[PDB]
Amino acid sequence: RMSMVVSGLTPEEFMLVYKFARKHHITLTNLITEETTHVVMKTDAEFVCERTLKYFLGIAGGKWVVSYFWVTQSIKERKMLNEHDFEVRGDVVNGRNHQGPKRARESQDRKIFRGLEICCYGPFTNMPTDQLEWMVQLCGASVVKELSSFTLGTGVHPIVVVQPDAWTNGFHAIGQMCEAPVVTPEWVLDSVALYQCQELDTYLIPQIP
Ligand code: NI
Repeated sequence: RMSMVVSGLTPEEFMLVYKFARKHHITLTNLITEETTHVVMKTDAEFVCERTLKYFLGIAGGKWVVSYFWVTQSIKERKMLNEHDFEVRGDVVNGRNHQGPKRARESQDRKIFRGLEICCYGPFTNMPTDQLEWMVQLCGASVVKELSSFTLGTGVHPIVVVQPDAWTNGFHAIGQMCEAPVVTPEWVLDSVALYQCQELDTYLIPQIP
């Protein structure tokens, strides 16, 4: 009916959130799933959090993404306060005032990656490939697993995502094996924090033609 996960807390802080749940009758899980309604981030006084995977998947899902002060307040006042009044404004990498989760929460009709074909190519450390894929799918994109498996005809646009630093002979040769733009994960990541497709320009990768 209403389910939660948390990111960046401490055993103590978690203890607190459990209390919250216990009282207000909220479900609590370790893993974030389609069902998870809420994601609670540790933040600074101005509601800036670290960029965590739960952060990202949270936004992708359009779920509620609130600062930890949501909790301590609803405790400090024996009442569940307004999700709205505690949301997350930004994060350490993308700026402290970019108000992402709000959009996504209110942009579920027009998802940024509506009508895309995305292939997360090669090894992904930092993040399980399939979690990334899940992420973009949540944003309307369609996942492809094989470079050779991109659809044809226009209207649809294909994109390749690689984590360059994760390899050990040529990941610049990609433009050869297919006719797609190549970018680093950061494209996606920012596209998701901000909830707005980004200038691949900044993310493109040199293809050995
Ligand atoms: Ni076009």
